[PDB]
Formats: sequence, C-alpha cells, structure tokens
Amino acid sequence: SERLAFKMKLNKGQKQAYKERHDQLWPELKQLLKDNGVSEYSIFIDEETNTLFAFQKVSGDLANNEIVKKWWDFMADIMQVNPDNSPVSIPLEEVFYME
Amino acid sequence: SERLAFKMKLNKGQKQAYKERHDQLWPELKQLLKDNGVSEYSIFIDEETNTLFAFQKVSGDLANNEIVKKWWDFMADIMQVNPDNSPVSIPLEEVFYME
Repeated sequence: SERLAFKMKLNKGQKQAYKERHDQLWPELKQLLKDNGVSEYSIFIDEETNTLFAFQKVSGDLANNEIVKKWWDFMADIMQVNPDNSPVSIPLEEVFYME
Repeated sequence: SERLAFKMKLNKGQKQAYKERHDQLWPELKQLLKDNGVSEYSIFIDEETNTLFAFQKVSGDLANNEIVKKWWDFMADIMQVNPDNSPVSIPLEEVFYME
C-alpha cells in the first residue's frame, strides 16, 4: 500500500558476489519479508558508483528478527555496514507517482 | 511486464520546483505514458546529492513525440540535460527481485 525506496552501498568490485548471494536468498528471509507485508522488492545497481537503489511495496519489527540479523552477518563483508552489520541505508523521498 | 530503473540529476536547490511541476504533470503526458505501456512510475529524490531515482513498469517511440519534447523543454532549466533538453539518464541494472 506504501512505496518505499532507499540507497545502500556495495564494496568496490563485489557486484558478482552480491548478485549470486541474492540469487540464493534464504527462503526463510523471503517468507519473513512476505509475512511482514513486503512485495515487489527490487534492488538495482549503479556499478560504477557502488550504489544500490532499492524499491519495495509495504502493506502495513524485522530489525530485531534473528534471521534478518543472520542475513546481515552473512552479507557484511561485501556491503557498507554499521557495527551491528545492518547495511547503511539512506531513505529516498517520493516526488512523483503515476499509477 | 518489465521493471526499469534509472538515475537522473536535478540542479542544486530545485527540489521544490521539480515537485511542483510534477504535481502539475500535463494530462497529455500521463496519457501518452499509459498508452505506451508505462505504469507504476515513481521518482524518488536523494536531495543532498541532487539525485533522482526512477522506477517504472513497462508492458511492451516516446523520445520522438512532440509532447515529450515539449516537457523536456519545460523542465530543462532545473534538470541536468543534453543539448536536445532530454534529461541525462543512467540506467540501473536489476540485481534482485522478490514478488
């Protein structure tokens, strides 16, 4: 019901690892995201700037979920992350929408 | 049927003008986009970097359309544009999708 977008940062040269790990995204994480109202979740890359742009829809607390935290730990070597291994994330404000 | 994303550049300090002009997007342009298979077209801003991230769905030649070109001309003072007034646009490759 709501559209959300955000920017993340990949470490230089890690597009391949990022893509392969996401091709093998744990089914537990996919189901948790769905159970929490997430759909149509896409992540796009600007490889030359090591930038990820994420878009998702949310239909109404994953940061405290054990599986999410395990995913952060698994990804922390190739992403720009905080001390708790969650990815740095910059929110992006919607300025236009046409259905 | 296809998801597309791309990055554009706004001139410094022009978020307000960009948003107001898009709130008043010409109905002719909305209809042309729909007629050409575009839906769920969102544009998000990272204001501190003057960056626009666009997402849209396309269900199967707008660059040569007179109304599109008029829109480019109308917007050219506040966007980073080419000599023909079309916005500079960097495509972003999808690296993850979960329906």
